[PDB]
Amino acid sequence: SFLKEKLAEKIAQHRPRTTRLLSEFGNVKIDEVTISQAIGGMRGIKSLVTDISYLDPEEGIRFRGYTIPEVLEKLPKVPGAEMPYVEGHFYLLLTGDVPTEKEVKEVAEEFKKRRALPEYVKDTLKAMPRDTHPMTMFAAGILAMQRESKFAAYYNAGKFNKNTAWEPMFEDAMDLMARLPSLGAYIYRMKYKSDTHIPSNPDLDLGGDFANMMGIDKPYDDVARLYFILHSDHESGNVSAHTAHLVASALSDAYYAYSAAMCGLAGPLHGLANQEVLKWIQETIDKKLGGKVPTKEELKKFVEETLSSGQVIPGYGHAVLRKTDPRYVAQREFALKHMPDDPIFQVVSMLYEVVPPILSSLGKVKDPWPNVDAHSGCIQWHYGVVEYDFYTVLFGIGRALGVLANLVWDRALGYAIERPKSVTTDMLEKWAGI
Amino acid sequence: SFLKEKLAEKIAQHRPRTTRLLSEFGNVKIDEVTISQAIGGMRGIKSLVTDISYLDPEEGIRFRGYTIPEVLEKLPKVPGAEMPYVEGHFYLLLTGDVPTEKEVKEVAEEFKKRRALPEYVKDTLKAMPRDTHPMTMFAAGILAMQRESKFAAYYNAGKFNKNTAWEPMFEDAMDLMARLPSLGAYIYRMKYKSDTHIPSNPDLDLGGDFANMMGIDKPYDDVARLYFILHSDHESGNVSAHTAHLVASALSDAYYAYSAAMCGLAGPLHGLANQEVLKWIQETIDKKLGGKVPTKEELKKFVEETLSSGQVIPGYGHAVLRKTDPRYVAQREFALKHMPDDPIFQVVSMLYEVVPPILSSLGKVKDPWPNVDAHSGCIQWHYGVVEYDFYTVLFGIGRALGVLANLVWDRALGYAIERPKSVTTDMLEKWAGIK
Amino acid sequence: SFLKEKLAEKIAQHRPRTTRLLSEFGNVKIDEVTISQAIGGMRGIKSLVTDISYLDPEEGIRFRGYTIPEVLEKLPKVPGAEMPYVEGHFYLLLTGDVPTEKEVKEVAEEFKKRRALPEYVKDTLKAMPRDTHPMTMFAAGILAMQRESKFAAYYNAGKFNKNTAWEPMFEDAMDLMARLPSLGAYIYRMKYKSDTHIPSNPDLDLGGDFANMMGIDKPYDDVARLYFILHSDHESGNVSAHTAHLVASALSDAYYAYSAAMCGLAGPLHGLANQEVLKWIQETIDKKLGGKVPTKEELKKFVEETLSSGQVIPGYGHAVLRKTDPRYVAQREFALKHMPDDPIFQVVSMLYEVVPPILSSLGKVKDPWPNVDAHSGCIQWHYGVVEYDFYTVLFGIGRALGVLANLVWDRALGYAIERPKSVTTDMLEKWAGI
Amino acid sequence: SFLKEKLAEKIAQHRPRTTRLLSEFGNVKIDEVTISQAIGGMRGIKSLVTDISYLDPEEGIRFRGYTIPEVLEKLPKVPGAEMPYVEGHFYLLLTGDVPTEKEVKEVAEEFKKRRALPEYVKDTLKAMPRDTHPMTMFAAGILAMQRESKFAAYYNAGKFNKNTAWEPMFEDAMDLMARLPSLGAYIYRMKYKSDTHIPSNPDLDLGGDFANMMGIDKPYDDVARLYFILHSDHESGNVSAHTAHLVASALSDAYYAYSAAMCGLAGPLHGLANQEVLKWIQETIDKKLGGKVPTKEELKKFVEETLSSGQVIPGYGHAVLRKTDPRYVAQREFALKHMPDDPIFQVVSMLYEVVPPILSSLGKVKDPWPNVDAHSGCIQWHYGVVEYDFYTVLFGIGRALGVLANLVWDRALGYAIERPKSVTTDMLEKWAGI
Repeated sequence: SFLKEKLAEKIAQHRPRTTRLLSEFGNVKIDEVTISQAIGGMRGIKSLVTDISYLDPEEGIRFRGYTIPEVLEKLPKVPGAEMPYVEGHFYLLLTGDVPTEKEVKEVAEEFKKRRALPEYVKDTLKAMPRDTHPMTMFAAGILAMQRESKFAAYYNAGKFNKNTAWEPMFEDAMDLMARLPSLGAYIYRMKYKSDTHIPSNPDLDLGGDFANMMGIDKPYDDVARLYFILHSDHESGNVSAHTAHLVASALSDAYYAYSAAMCGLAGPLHGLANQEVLKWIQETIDKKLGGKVPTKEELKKFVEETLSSGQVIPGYGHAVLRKTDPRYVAQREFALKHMPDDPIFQVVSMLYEVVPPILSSLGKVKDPWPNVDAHSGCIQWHYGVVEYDFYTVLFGIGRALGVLANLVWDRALGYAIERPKSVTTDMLEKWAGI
Repeated sequence: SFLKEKLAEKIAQHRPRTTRLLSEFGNVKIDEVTISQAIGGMRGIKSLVTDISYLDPEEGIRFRGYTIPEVLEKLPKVPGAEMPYVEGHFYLLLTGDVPTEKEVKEVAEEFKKRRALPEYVKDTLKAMPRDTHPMTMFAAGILAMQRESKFAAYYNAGKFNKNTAWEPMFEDAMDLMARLPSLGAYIYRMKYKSDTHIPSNPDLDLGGDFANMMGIDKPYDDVARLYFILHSDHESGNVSAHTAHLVASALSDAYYAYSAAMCGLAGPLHGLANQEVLKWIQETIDKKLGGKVPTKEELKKFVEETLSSGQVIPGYGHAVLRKTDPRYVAQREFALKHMPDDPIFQVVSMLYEVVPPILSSLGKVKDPWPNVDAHSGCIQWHYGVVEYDFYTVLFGIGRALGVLANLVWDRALGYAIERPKSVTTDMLEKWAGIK
Repeated sequence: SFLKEKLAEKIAQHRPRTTRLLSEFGNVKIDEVTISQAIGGMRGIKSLVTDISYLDPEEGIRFRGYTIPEVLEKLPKVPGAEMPYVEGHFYLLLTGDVPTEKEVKEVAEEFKKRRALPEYVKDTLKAMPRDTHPMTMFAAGILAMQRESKFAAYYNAGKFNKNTAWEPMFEDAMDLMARLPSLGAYIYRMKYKSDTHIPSNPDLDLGGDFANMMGIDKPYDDVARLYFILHSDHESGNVSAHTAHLVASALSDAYYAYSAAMCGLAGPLHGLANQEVLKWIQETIDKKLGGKVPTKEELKKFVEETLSSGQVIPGYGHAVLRKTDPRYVAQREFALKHMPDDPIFQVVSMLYEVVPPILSSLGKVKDPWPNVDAHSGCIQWHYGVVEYDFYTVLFGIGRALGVLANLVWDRALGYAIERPKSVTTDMLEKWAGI
Repeated sequence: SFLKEKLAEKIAQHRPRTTRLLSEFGNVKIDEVTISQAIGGMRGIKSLVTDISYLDPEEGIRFRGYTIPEVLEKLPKVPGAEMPYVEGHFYLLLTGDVPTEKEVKEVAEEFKKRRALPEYVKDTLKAMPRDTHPMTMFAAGILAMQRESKFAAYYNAGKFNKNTAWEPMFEDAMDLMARLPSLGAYIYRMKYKSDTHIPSNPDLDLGGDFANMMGIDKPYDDVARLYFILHSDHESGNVSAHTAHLVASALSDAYYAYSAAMCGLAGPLHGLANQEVLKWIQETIDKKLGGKVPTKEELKKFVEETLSSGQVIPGYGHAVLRKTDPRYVAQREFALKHMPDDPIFQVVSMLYEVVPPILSSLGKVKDPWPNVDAHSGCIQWHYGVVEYDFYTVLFGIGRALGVLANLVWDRALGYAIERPKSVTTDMLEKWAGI
C-alpha cells in the first residue's frame, strides 16, 4: 500500500539518526533521578522516547510537530462534514506527513476492508456478565483478538528479523485500529441500548461509521471525529501509552499491548476525569446553583468556598500540563458553534473565566488551568451519551491512533525491552545518610 | 497473628520512613540517565522502589532480605512433603516475617475459602476459541473477574481513603492469589487433557491442590511448590511486575493490573525462554548429537559451533544478572535429587559446565551464566507437562505471589501514579550537541 | 496379565497366518457374485473377514468361539450381581481369552480412569436442538470427541507404521468404550429426565455405573450388563459394524468410524426393531385383546389374520439367521427369572410358542423364528425405560464392544482400504444377454 | 418445467429393467471372490450397482454416459463465467439429461431458496472446540441437520411406501446439496479468516455464491464450479460414496448417510492426497531444488532417487484407474489457461512429463499415471486457499452431487440393505487346505 511504502521510507530515513545517537552519543547525560522521583512514580524523569507526539508543558500537545489547530485545518475533511477523516490523522501519526485527499481515501478504503468484528468477540462479551464495566469488556475484546495476531504468528514461525519486524506490527495496528470503534459500539449497544445493533455502513468513514453503529445522528459523526483526534496521543509517558510500550517492548503483540493499556486507562487517575467533572458540574447545578445557570458572582463564591473547605475543582490541574490544554480549546470551539445554549456548557464556559484567576493566586495547584476532561462530557451528554462509564471507552478508541502508531515505530527502531532497576527503602536510607 | 493485622503493623512502621525520605531527603540524587538509557528501555536506571524482593546482579534475588536457600530452609514445610507451603512464602512476601505453623495454616485455610472460580470465568473461556493461546486465556480469566473487585467497588462508592486503600487491595490480592492455580489448571485441562476436570481438594495446600487439579502425581506437588516460590518475584523492574505496578498506580484494581502483567509476561523476550531452551535442547539431542547424551567434549564443540555460526545459547544471559541465577541452582538441586538419569537434564547439567567458560572467553554476553529458564523445562517435561505454551502460565501463577504482595504495599505507601517524561529524537540530538 | 501386552502377543501369533493366506492361497476362490446379489445388497457374499465373532445361520452368534451360554457362564461376575463385567467381555473380544477375575479387575480399573466425559461434548449436545433424536445426539457426541483421537495425532505427526498402528487404535478404543455409557446416560437425562444428572460412581463397573447415571435401581445393572453383552457384536457384515470397518479401512480413527456406524444403526432396517416390536405388542394388547393377556388360541388367530392380511410379525426373520437367535433365548431366560408375570412379557412368551409354526407353514419367511429385537423391549419397559427412541442408543453402546475390538484387529492385521467395484444396469443387462 | 416430474418419468422407465434382471436373470454370475480379495478390502469385486457414474479403468470416469470434456462442453454455462452451473451437473446426475437453460435456472432458483444455514448448526460448530479439524466440523454440521430430515419424518409418521420413498429422499438431497457450500464456507471463515462472515448473495449460483462466501475473487468462482463437477462422483465403490450407500441402505436418511460418508472421506487413504501432494512438491522445491523451478533433467533424477530410495511419488497411483485420470486433465487445462507461470504448477506440469515413463519402466505400480489429487492443490494454493486441511471439505461439497443423486436412485429402485457375510481366518485356512 502507498501508506506502507511511505512508512518504509520514513523508517529508512529515521534509523540512521537513532543508530548515530547510540554509536557516538550514548553516554551523554540528559537527566538525574532523585529519591523523590523514585518514590513518586518516576515523576519528571526523561527516560522514554517517541516521535509520535510531544507534550510541551506550556503550548500543550503537538502531533508530529503540528498544533491541534494546524492538524484540524490541514487534514482532509470527510465530504459533507466539518471534521477530518480520522484515517488521515492515523496517516499523519504513522508517517509524519499531512496526507492529500487521495492518500486519506486510500486509508479509508483499507479500514473498510478490516472493520469487521470476529463473531467470537461477541460470544466472549456475551459470556462475560452483562453487568461488567464496559472498559473490562473493551479490554477483553481486544485481548481475545490476540488469536488473530500477525506479529505473533510471524514470531512463532521463526521469521523474526529486526529490520522487518515493524511490518506485521503495522498490519496488526491497521487491523486493530479499524475494528476498535465497532468493538466499542457493540459494547455500547449491548449494555445500554437494549442489545439491538445497527450494521456497519461500508460507505462511511471510521468516525461516521462509529456514530452510525452507536445510533446517534449528525453531527455526532463530527463529535467523534474531533474527539478521537484530540485524544489520539499525549506522548508516551502517560499510563496507557506507556503500558502499551512496556508490554510491546517484550515483543508482545499489539493486542496484548493495547488490552494492557486499557487496563491502565480504566484507572481512576487516568481515564475517569471526563465523567467526574460532568458529574460534579451537574451535582453543582443541582444543589448549589438552584438548578439554573448562575451568575459569574454566584459562581465566584461557590469556587472560593469550595477551595477553602479543602475541596478541589475537578478537571483542573495536570501532572505535566502547566497552561490551558489546547484540546480543551478545540472542544470549546465545537460547543460554541453547536450547543451554545446548553445549560451544562454555559456552566463549563463560566468555569473557564472564574476558576483560573482564583487558584493561580491561591497558587496551590501547579497547573491552575483546565485539561480536556473539563469540556468533553458536556458535549457527549448533549448528544445523549449519558452513560458515564462508557466515556473511557471513547478515550480508548481515540488513544489507539497514537499508541498503535507508536508500537509500529518502537518496532521499526528496535527499541529494547524496558527493564529499569529497583532499589529498596533501605537502599534509599543509605543514600540519604541514615 | 491475623495476616491483615500483622500487615497493618508493618504498614504503620514502614510509613514514617517513606514520609521522612520525601520530606527531608527528597532531592538526594540516586542515579543519572543517558541517551543510551532513554533509547534502550530505561536499562540500568534506578527509578523503582519495592521492598518485596531485590535483585542483586552478583548474588541474585533476595526475598525480604533472604536468599533462596534460606527461604527453602526456614519456611514451614507441608506435612509429608519436601517443599514449603506456597502460602507461607506469600505470608513472607506480605509481612517480611517467616510464618510459624499457626500463621501459615491460617493463610492455607483462608485460600481454601477463596479457591472456587466464578462460573462465568469458565463460560468466558469456552466462548474464546479453544485454539487461543493459553496465556491469552489466562489473562482473560483474570480480567473477567474484575467484576468482583472490592477495590473497584470501594473506589466507585466514594470510600477511597489514602490510609486504608490497602485493605480492599489486600482482599482482592487474597481473592486472586487463591484462584490463579485453579484458573491455570482449568485452562490446562480444557486445552490439553480432553476437557475433563478434577475438582479442587480442600484438604490440600495450594501446590498440592495445583498438582491434583492438573492431574499429576507426586512429586509434582513439590515441583510446583518450588517452581512458584522460585518464580514469585524478581523485584519490580521486570516487565510483568512493572506492568502490574504501572497499571495499579493509576488506581486500577489488581485484576486489571495482573491481567495487564500477563500481557507482558506472554512476550517472547519475557515469558518464553523456558520452552525455547527446552525445544533447543531437544532439537540438539536429535539433529546434532545422534539422539543421545553426548560427551563433555562433543558438547563443548557443538556449543562453540553454534556461537561462532552466529547464534545464541538460550537460557544464558540476563539484563540484570551478572552471575549464576540462584533460582537455576535450586532447580538443579531438585533435578539432581529426583531425576539424575533423565537424558534431557544430563544435557542441562553438562551445559552448566561447558557454556560459562566458552561464553566468558568470547566476552560478548555480559552474563556468561544461566538463568532459571535454562533449567525449568527439563523438570516440567520429566513429569509429563509437555505442553510448551502452558509453561508461561505456570510462570504467571508463581509471579502473582510477589506482584500482588507488591500492589498491596504500593497502595499502603500511597505510591504515586507512574508518569515519566517522553522526549523526541530531535530533543536527543539537540542535547547530543549536533543542533 | 495386562491387556495390551496380551493383545500384543495375540497379534504376533495371528499375523503369519494372515501373511501366509495371502502369499500362498491368495487366488483360492471362496465365493461368487450374482446379478441378484449385486442388486440385493451383497446378500450372502463372503467378502468380509473378522475373528471377533462369527454368525452361524443355524446356531447363531459365537464370540471368539464361545456360545452365549458359555460367555455368560465363564466370564467373571460383578461381586454380588448376576451378570458379567462388561469389561470382561471386552477383554474376551480383544484377546480371544476368557479373563480371570484378576484380569477383568484390571480392565475395570482402567475404565474408571477413562470414564469422564469431555465438557465440550455436553456443550455441543446443548447447542444441538433438544428436539434432536437421541441417536443423532449420540453420533454427534462420538464425532466431537475425534478431537481427542490418539490415532489421528499419531498419523498427523507422521508416525504411521504398519506394525504399531494398532496401538493408538487400542488406546482410542479404550477411551471411547469407557465413555460411551456415560454419553448415553447424559443424553437420556438431558432429554427425558428433566435435565438433572446423577454423577458417575467411581467404585461401580461399566454396567452398574450406567444404571446409576441413568437413574434406575437394581436389577437394571444386570439388565444392562446382559444387554450390552448380547449386542456386543454380530460379525462384521451388519450395517453398523460394516460401516465402522469401511470408514476405518481408510485410516479414519475410531471416533469417525463409530460415529458413522451409529448413522447406520439409526436406520429403520437396522436399529428400530426393538421399539417397533414393543409398540406393535402394546397396540395389539390395547385394541385387539381388550387390554388383557389373550389365550394361546386367541393369539394364534390374531397372528394368522395379521399375516394373511399383508402384515409381518415384527422381530421374527433375519437376513442371515435361520434358527432361533441365542440372544433372544438369553433375554427370555432373564425375563422368566425376573418378570414372569409381566403381561407384555406374557405376549412375547406366547408369540414364541405360536408364531414359528405359523410362519414355517406359510413357508414365506426364511427365518420363521425370533431375533433378539422380539424380546429386548419388554425388559426395558418393565424397568421403566419407556423412551422408545432411546433403545437404539443402548444398542449403540453395546455394539461398540465388538466393533472397536474389530477396528483394533483391522489395523493390527493391516487390512486394506475397502473398495469394491461398481457396475451399471447396462452392464448387468449385457451380462444377462439383455 | 420440474426436475421432480422428469425424475419420476426416469424412475418409471428404469424400474422394469431392474425387476426383470431379478425375476429372470438373478442367478447369472458376474464375478468371483478370492481369499486375497476378502482379506484385502473386497478389492476389485463387482458387488455394487449404480447408474450415476461409472469408472472405466482405461477411460476413467463417465457421468451418465458422458466424458468430462463432454460434460464441460454441453452443460449450460453461467452467464459471464467460463464454467457450467454446478446446478446443471446435479440435474444431469439425477435425470441423465443435459438441462436446457430453463431447466438449469429452475434448479438454481430452488437452491437459492434452500441454501440458508440453520442457526443451530453455527451454535453446534461454536460449542465444538475451534481447534477441531474442519472435516469433523463438516461432518457434525451435516449430522446436526438430520433434525430437518423429510425422509425421517415420512418414515416416522408411518407413510413409508417403497414406490414413493424416493420423493422425500429427493427433497432431503436438494435441501442438503443447496446448503453444503454454505456449511463449508462458514467453517472456513470461522476457523481461518478471523471469524468474519460474508453474507450469501441471493443472485449468485452455487459456485459463485461459494466463492463469494469464502471471500475469494473471480476467477475462483470458476475454480470451484470446475472443482465440484470434477469431484462430483467416482461410481459407488469409493469409501465415501459406498459409506453413504451402505448407511442409506438401512433407510437412514441422507443427513445420517452423508455425515457418515464424510467420516470416511476424512480418512488419510481417501481424502488427503491433494494436501499431501501439494506439500511434497513445496517441500521438494525448498529442500531439494534450492527454491527454484528446476530443469527437466534435475527433476528426473530427483524422481529416480526418491523412487529407488523406496519413497513414493504422491498423486500417481490408484486402486481402479490404470490410465491418466481425465479429472487430472481438466485441472491441467484450467491451469494452462489461468496460471501458466505459477512455480508450483510448473513443477506439477513437468512431473506429468517425467514421472509416468520412469514409473512404468520399473513396472511395479499398476497405474503409472496421475490421479486428480496430483493437480488440485497447486490451483487452490494459487488462489490463496492455503489451509491444507480444508481441501477435503471442498472434496465433500463436490462429492455430494453424485452421492445424493445416488441415494435418491437407491430409494427409487428400492435397493436392499447391504449385508454381506463375514468369515473367519480359520474358515479361510480350511478352504485353503491348511
